[PDB]
Amino acid sequence: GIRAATSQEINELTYYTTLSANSYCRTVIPGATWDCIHCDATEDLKIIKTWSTLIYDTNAMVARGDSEKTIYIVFRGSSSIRNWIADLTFVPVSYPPVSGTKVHKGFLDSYGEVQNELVATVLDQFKQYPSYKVAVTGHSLGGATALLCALDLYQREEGLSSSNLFLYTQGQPRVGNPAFANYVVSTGIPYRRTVNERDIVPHLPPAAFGFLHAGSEYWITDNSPETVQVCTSDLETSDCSNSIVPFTSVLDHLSYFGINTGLCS
Repeated sequence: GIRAATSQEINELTYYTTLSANSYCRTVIPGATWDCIHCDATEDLKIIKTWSTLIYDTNAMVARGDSEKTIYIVFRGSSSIRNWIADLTFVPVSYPPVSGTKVHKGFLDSYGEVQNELVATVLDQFKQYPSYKVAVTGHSLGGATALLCALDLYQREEGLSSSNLFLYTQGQPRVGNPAFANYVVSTGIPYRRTVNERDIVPHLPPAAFGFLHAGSEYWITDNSPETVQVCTSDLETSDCSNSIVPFTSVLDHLSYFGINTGLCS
């Protein structure tokens, strides 16, 4: 390219895713460880470281592984887531590195813160380781951161690259633118891314514114088994896732594969 993846790849991726887832947881972161559951796977690884931161917171870581090786880184893412896514825113720125580218710122710131430390650680580781690878991764935111871281690483460069580194892532867313892516691719690294498926874261932112893315892618678618686817490429595319758218777822996010892522668971 596308393818597927493988297985491985797936495984790886798952592982890564786881780681892323683981881271877241716391323990691981931171714691760281591983513980947881898953862781284981890773554981092983180681860781190282971681961271957381414060311101932104961122967381992461690283680881490583070884074985594987690787290283790783992671891242985571946131915591818471848902818321973151728811718230876231873116721113863118630128870145830185590169230139142109751118891325956114926140892432860157976261890463830155851691880175540194881481890277450183890584590187350281790587360185230680280197070888290883690284890876890265983461997832979300983681992835873105892771991517840135890776780138840174690569750149730184160291070493790382691509290869190793890787890345992965897962878812893532885217861151840136394209340118850145490319750158891343370139670097390459690888890456992967893843896413788961648906996810938513890846886618863121837216495419438319611118931113884218790258890486690759893966896616897953488925678971079972598972598946894845892847695419590859890297860057972114469419294819795957884216495718568916718118538708877417847230848951897826967281877781891846299955695982848871863021928571851891």
